[PDB]
Amino acid sequence: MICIIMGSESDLKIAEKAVNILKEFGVEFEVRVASAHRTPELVEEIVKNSKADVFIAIAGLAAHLPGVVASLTTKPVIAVPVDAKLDGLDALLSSVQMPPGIPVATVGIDRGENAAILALEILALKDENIAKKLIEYREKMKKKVYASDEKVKEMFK
Amino acid sequence: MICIIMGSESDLKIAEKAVNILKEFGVEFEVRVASAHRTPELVEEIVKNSKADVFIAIAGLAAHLPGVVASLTTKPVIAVPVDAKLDGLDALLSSVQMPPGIPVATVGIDRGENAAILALEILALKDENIAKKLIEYREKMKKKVYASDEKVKEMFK
Amino acid sequence: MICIIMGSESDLKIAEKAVNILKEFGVEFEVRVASAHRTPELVEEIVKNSKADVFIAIAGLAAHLPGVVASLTTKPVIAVPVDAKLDGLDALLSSVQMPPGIPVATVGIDRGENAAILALEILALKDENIAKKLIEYREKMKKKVYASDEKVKEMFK
Amino acid sequence: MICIIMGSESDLKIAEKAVNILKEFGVEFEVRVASAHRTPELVEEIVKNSKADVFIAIAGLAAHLPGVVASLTTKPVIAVPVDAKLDGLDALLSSVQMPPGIPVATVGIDRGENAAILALEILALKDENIAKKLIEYREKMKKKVYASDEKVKEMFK
Amino acid sequence: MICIIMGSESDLKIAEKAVNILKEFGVEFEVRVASAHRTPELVEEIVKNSKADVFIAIAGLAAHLPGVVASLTTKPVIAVPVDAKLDGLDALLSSVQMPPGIPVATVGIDRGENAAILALEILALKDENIAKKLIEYREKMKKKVYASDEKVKEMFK
Amino acid sequence: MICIIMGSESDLKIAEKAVNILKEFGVEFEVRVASAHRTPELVEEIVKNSKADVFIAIAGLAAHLPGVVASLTTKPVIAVPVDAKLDGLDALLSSVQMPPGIPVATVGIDRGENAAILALEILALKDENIAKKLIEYREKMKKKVYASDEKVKEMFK
Amino acid sequence: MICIIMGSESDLKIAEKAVNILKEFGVEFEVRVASAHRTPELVEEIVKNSKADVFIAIAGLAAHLPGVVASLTTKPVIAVPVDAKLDGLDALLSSVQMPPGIPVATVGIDRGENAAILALEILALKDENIAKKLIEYREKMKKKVYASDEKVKEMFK
Amino acid sequence: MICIIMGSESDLKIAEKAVNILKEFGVEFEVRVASAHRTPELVEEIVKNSKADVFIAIAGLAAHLPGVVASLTTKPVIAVPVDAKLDGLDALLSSVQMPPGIPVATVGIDRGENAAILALEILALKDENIAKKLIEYREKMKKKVYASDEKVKEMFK
Repeated sequence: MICIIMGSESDLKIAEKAVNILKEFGVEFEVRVASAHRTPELVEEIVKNSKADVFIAIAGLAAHLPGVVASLTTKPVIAVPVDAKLDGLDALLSSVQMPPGIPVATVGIDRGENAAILALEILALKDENIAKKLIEYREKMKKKVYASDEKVKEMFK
Repeated sequence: MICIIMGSESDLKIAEKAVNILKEFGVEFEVRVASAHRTPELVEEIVKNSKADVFIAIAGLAAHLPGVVASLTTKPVIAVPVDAKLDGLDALLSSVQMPPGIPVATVGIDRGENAAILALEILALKDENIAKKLIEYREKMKKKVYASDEKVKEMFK
Repeated sequence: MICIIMGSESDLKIAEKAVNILKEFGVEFEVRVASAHRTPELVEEIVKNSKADVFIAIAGLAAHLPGVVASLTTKPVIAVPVDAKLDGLDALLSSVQMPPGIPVATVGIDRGENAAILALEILALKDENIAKKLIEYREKMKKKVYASDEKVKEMFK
Repeated sequence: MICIIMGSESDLKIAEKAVNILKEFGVEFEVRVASAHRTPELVEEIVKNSKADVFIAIAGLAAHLPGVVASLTTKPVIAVPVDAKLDGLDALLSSVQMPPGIPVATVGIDRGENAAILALEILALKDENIAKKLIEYREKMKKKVYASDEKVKEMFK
Repeated sequence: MICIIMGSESDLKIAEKAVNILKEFGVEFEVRVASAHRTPELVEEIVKNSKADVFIAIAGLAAHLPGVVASLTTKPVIAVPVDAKLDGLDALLSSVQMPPGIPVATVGIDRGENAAILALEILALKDENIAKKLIEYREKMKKKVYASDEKVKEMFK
Repeated sequence: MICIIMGSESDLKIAEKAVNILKEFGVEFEVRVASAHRTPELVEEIVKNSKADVFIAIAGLAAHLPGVVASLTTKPVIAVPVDAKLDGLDALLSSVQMPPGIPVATVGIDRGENAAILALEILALKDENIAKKLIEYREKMKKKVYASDEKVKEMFK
Repeated sequence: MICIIMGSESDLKIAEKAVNILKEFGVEFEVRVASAHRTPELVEEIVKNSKADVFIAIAGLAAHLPGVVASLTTKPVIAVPVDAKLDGLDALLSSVQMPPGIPVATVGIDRGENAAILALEILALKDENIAKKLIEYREKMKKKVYASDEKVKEMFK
Repeated sequence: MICIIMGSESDLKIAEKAVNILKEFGVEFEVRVASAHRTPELVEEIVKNSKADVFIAIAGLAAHLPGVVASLTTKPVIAVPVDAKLDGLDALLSSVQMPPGIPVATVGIDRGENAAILALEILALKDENIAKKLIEYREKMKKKVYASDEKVKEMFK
């Protein structure tokens, strides 16, 4: 089980990048909306009662959701910085620069897909079905690259 | 009453800048240490039971203390970004870029003194003794500037 | 009474975010346009004769309005950095990095709404009607978040 | 098993922060030095034959080690940006901004301790002994904070 | 022979800027697509067997292609940072800040044309036909500038 | 006489901002196009033979025109950084950070109008007709501000 | 006459760089200390009654002195950003990014010497004795460079 | 032949990093000092008469030396940004962001060693003795890495 928490409905586009990946691997997950600032009790309640092995927090601006989620559990918390101002430099450092003792796994700005893959790599350590799918997923990717090469090769001759 | 909360004992130097100002104006205040990440329940407990009209939160790195304090009260929360990495650019945006609805008054990096003055200006709206002291404080400052001018004037002639 | 001063008519969009909030709380306020550079005497005149307990200064670029307003009064001065160039990094530091003795409460870039809320939180210390409205305002916000959660919950099942 | 790889012996100080944490939890680990640029075959060889469930890559400058390690395994790869120039802004984005499909869990600059904790949180999903230790570790941390509060409380009275 | 390698088909626009220059000088070249992260074996294979005297690597984000290409050959490797996020500041430092011993010639962001010219200047050291064309190319450029001057001169009179 | 030099015809929009100001003050000026990189001999020739008391150089990217112009004369050289990449941060520092001995007066990015005004303020020191016009120009500006205030005043009542 | 105004006695080191240059050219000047924030009436008074043809304002942090000085006169105002925080990026943009109509000539951070030279180049337009000295000053500089070349030439042979 | 040009004697430390590399490969080279701003005629004269196949320009601040050198020759010009202010961000973009047609090969800040290696890789295309030495140089480097690994391996057991 993977729990995806959006600090705002504005993070839906990035959150769906994650969901579409999780749906392709056939894994269980939940998608929630909860503000660390506006509804601290909803976040707390979602986290403390979740059965998720991995949390994916998605927020922009002075993104404090990832940090708040991590302070409520010892499960791995992945943060996805969303660019809503200053081209994502706010949400990036606001979530990556956590203090000693309470870490947060940070991925690139708007990288919901990489957040889902990271979460699957963590689960794959216990679920061999997921590990196998990860290897196949990489193969699929090499193949798209070969196809790009083949196509471009026919371009400027 | 003014409540000063440090996210870490590393913020003491900046926190004392604030205290020394509050001591010169003869006003009531409290100085506490509480981590938004490590001890969310201590922060919550300090804020929800404080009698302070103004909160001064001082933290560095991915400073989330100011934000967490503001989400627990409707009283004015002043944040003081502390430079512990990336010359304070982290704690700055992490506290200033709050989301709509839950604001935080931000002052310059390591500006504990300006945080105390801002807090006094807020109290002065209800305490005429403080308002008077603020005006006198400004006069004192102009005088130090005149003295600098007088001194420099005698320098390169 | 709250006094909103725009350094330019270009700041109207951000200034209206503030006004709409003040109108919802039913509080007195004034909206003015005055340049710190082009009309220093109008700014001076507006500030020195205002009956406002809180000043909200809104300017972009090398925003010096907040600083100039604060140097003319001991009342709390809230600055709203407007992004007109360099994605608001100019107006941000130009108003937040004030020197010791003359502080300015800074909120996020284009955050006129947060500027109005901050101003109300200050007034609420003396006006219980405003304090009550602030608490209700927060409740309203939690409710919009719950509604977002409920809606998103029905999305990917 | 956790595999720590340093791109340079210059990363030892940060690498030891990690080791000291792993030693306190009594977990198996390896510490290696391998350059992604100078010895790509050593990195490849270390990764492809490691029995580690989690990789911790530590490099500075145009840090490409984390990325190269992640491209060689599907196991979680944690990157620790080291500040050797431009106050760590190079190694930060160079490792965090990975492309879709090949993610890297990034922690703060020089945060070797947070890298080890993150790795343990991942292992804890399969090792209950580690999960228990994580909870105890957090308790220990709250206690240091309470002690800081108690101490500071006796300071300005 | 010059070998142009794109880390992604998204770099085609910038890659064509290079090709169009190489086509005007009548020199041999190859255009390939290969990901340093997704297909490390294709990159390795392309580089180790290329007969190119100069390599032009074009990638965005945490661009690691230039670095990986340079670690596989002693031939000059020119990197072209592509702006796909953070206005190209990622790919810039990620390729320019190489470590001692394995250098990479970096040109401006999206400067595929300057990458091709740089490559020709290198070849010109051995091919006098190219050296001559470079001098003629510069003359052509001065002429476009004179024409701009002549045109603008007739503008505001 | 004022000499405006554009490093590229791409700087025309910003250059016209300057011209329109100079035309309103009725002063003599020249508008030229010359590249510091592509046509160093045209720049040299224009500068060494100009009768201008003030030079206005307008260039973007790694703007070296201002610097090159200043190294060819002892007359005041005003630089106007043009944002063509990295939101003007390149051309800004590339022209402002001159080395001791050869200064360049720098104005804001794309501020051709401020460049013309600065040039007129310099000429006004010798031409009383220009000095008078500068004072009138400022009056005109205060008046536009008063009109903005009057208009906005009628807005939210 | 040239008027140098320091916003703080902390700017003395940079201010002396300017004075030493002015003393070598044998020109009249004044050195003053006046805060735009703390003593707006002293700044106003100094500027409105100065007989200076050129003003050199030196301030750090959210440097507003240059802007305030320029709003009080039509004489050329040169700003010298002082690095007291964020390596001078605050004072730089805070003074360079002036709004249309009220320009400020900006030189590099801590470049008091370049500020004095710029001021002399302006005066030289009316004082031929200064113009001559500027040309001689440049000759002296070329000579120090030749001497560096001669010395280095004997170094690695 | 390789020509190293320093814009200032302040660049000696970085320039020697280059020389020491060139001395180890036993190749011909010259070390000169010439300012693009202060002595444009010395730079011009050095470049136009040099027999060097590769130019290495080393300058800090608003580094314009690399650009000026490249505008005087069609030979490859390598720039080494020197950090003398703003941690090298000035000299970096000032030399890397060249305009179309006149490229400059840029290496990391203070990377004189990488500048020399890049220059040798260019010469190696015509000198097989240098090509061979480059391959040996890389072997030597792998060996230092293996030695670091061996040493660290014995450290925490």
